[PDB]
Amino acid sequence: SMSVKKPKRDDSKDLALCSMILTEMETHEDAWPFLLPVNLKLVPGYKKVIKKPMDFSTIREKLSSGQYPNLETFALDVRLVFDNCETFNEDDSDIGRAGHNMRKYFEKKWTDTFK
Repeated sequence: SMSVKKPKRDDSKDLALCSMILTEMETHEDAWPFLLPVNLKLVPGYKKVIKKPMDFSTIREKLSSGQYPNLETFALDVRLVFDNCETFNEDDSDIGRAGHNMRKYFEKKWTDTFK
């Protein structure tokens, strides 16, 4: 509350560390469905159904331009990529499997880097 603060967690490396995680997601072999924004002209249903499209390239641009106020808003966008994927893709599809794999991969890196 006012004039009553928990001890200050060192957040000075978060930016660099989120960039590293994101590089690791970018270079994973199952990243291909997620690297670029879904083409809303060419994929029927996507525009209407997915209210907040997100992709790795869009996260990278936001990250690089100081549009994440903190590491939680970064994790929310990453998770959004996978939540969108689950919304639109059957579990038993290449893309559906890709999303589950990437989510797992991300969640481990996140925990190992920050928790």
